[PDB]
Amino acid sequence: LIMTTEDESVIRSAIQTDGVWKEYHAIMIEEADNILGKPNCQRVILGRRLLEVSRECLRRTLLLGYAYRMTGEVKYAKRAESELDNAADFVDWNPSHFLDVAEMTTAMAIGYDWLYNFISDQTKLKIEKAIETKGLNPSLDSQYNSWLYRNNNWNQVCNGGITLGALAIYDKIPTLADELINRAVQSVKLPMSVYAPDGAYAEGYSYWGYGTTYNLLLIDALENVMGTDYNLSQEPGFLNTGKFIQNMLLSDGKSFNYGDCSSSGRVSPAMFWFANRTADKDILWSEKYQFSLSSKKSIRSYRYAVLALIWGASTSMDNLPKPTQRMWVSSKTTTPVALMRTTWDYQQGLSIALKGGTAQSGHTHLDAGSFIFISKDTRWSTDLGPQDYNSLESKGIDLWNKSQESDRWKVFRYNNLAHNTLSFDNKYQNVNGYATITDFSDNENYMYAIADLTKIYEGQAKEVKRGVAIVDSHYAAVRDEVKTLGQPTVIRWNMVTEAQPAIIGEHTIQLSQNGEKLLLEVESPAKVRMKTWSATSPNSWDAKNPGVTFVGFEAELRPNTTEVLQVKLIPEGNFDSNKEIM
Ligand SMILES: [Mn+2]
Repeated sequence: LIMTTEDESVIRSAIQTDGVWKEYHAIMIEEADNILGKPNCQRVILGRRLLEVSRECLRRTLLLGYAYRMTGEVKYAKRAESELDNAADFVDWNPSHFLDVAEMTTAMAIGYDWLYNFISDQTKLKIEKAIETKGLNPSLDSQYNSWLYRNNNWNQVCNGGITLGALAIYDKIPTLADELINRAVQSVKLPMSVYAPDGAYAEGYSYWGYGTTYNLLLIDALENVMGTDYNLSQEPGFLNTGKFIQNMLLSDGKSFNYGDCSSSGRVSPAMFWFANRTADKDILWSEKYQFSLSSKKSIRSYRYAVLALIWGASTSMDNLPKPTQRMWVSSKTTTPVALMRTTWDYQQGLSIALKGGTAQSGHTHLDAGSFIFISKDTRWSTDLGPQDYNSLESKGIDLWNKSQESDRWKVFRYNNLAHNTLSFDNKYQNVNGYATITDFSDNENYMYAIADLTKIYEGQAKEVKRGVAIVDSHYAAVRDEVKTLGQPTVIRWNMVTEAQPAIIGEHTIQLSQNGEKLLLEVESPAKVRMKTWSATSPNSWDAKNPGVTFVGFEAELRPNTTEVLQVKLIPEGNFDSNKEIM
């Protein structure tokens, strides 16, 4: 009857006092028109996966259906009904890879509910039976539903898709549907526990949308049909996970792209839900900027684009206050992060992101202790990000083994020799160590956080701590306290930069970028060998890294001694001359 996720009341997209929702809507109606001139997806298995067709059917169902619902032009409805009917006759939805079934079921669920009055009786029946026999019933088979007992995002997507389908046809199957809802409400607590206690998401910015979006489809649908979410939104830390994503976009408007994340943010539809339910325009400030930044194509391309309107068109995007909190931290979590800027005006002020963590979780690099330093519009200290699969997975595989000798860590972009952290005698980090944020402060003239990296370097050093600070909102300090073992060891302070480097002294490097300059000043230890390292791999499978250099220094440490490495990254201005306590 139009009940599941965009309720007939929630057609407040109709009001258009807001320039964002106006342009966003027009981007959708344009992409809806483009799918009109496009044939139905065929049933092609791509590497034992149907997932791309299932997302495309969902994406097209969302656009055509949202287009039809807002315009009335049955050219949209006839197109969608031709997609739904074509896919409802797919032999199966590839339960071998149950995400395929989860997203196809969601497509069928939303389409059937949004076009119910238009679609025909043959296609009503056909979708009802398709949902049940190709989606709902395979999920009862233990050959296919082992995600029910996992805490990964497969649990979120599959419990979400299966529930949406069951609710879409609730009146045709009420007691099966009741069993499925109860099962989803209990099983989905497993993935929701990774958000506790602060809303941190271990794998980071670019893996957060997929499972969080389906987690919110599930919550929104239960509220719409059952009138309650069964407290799922109250699971600890989940309501604050928007704030995590809000602060994971740093001052240059790009992501803290640790591990396999990509630096470019996007407009995140799930974000508008959290902004609307925590009554938080600060999320809207950050999302408004991502829209300001995004291209028309990336909004068109994104399979959940329509949800941005559904969840966000309730709030106006004009005159947003400026966010005032300058620091967001989470320590009791898989990948601890400390995220600080001096201002929420993007491309201004300073910002630092620091990360602890462990290499054993998903999509990791050997980057414990790594940081990001942005000044104004310049990310002076960066992270190379991933090298995408199969460009290595042909000759010498297991890019996903996490153990200490894994070939994964032998890829140039993945070990600590290529991130903004330490190494000892060119050795890899301890892949089993775990690090968090032991201390931090919000003091706006001295914002800082400290990470204990002792387990990160267990066989290499008796103790390692690192602090980062933004001093007097003007420059940055990185102070490492290292207690050595029994051997002389050569420590390497690494930093990944896109700036042009010059060694201008015996403990100073000067970097140039964007017409500006930054000083890399080394106050300790007393004697240091300034260095630059080629960011080009000697192995032909490692992607090339143009415009990138590694900068920093080497230092021989004495055994059984407490040594201190200390670096200041000084932008242009009028300041410095300070002390070295921490
Ligand atoms: Mn990395």
